[PDB]
Amino acid sequence: GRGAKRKQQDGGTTGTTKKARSDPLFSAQRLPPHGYPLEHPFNKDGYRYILAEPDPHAPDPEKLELDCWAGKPIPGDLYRACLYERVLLALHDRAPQLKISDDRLTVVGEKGYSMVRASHGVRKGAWYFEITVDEMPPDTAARLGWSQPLGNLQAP
DNA sequence: TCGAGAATCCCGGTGCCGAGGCCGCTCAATTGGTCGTAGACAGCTCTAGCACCGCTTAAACGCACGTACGCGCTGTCCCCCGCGTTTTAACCGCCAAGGGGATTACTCCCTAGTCTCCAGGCACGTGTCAGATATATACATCCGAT
Repeated sequence: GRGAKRKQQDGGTTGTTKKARSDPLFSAQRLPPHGYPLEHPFNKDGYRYILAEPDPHAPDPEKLELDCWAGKPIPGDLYRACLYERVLLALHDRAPQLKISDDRLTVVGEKGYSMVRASHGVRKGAWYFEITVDEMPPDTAARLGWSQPLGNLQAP
């Protein structure tokens, strides 16, 4: 009856394993260390993992004690890790090697190549915006421009 | 080859007394001469470790072998320990004291040092016997016979 936790820890057989790998310097995210609005950019380019907008699930996996998420999930009212009005870049489709401020204004890269994408599309209207390059040390490429989510977040 | 339970590591999260650094106030470490001297240089004397060889034999060399036991294996059985319990004084922190350990001051007396002469203990002969050396023997022991 205690094998369910081991199955959940090893990885199970539900597709991708339950053992995250984001080994570059990942910061500016994953603030609340509990079951709340969270995010995990993954090593594998193209993995977006988020917990905001929660959901219940079916209880009683292996006739253990009744889980609290049976029909009445626990509530949550705290920090949510995203932005609505105009996403300053993003917090979901990113690489786990980018350092951003708490207010999400500055972007600091890794020892190697890195990028940040956004989460807002443009179809009509004026979007005359700016990227103020605070500083650029030698051997630090600073190419900027629009791209697509299909783009590999670590590819040049 | 795989779980349940059981432990340890670490992330906070917080409160506290020990290493630290500054100020103030000493006491012994230099500096410079000064004075006596211990050892360094060169010479000469003597004596023995070394190179050398001769001849003799006690002992090392190496084979032969027959068995004593070191070792692997078995079985055995018994008691050390881990788990649990009840049981209790080491440890903590608090009191109070008197006594004696460390410090001050002092007078006094034991001793380093000098000078003094004489006597006894090591270098050096010299006579002499205690025990090693080789011979013959009663005896206790390993081995072999029953």
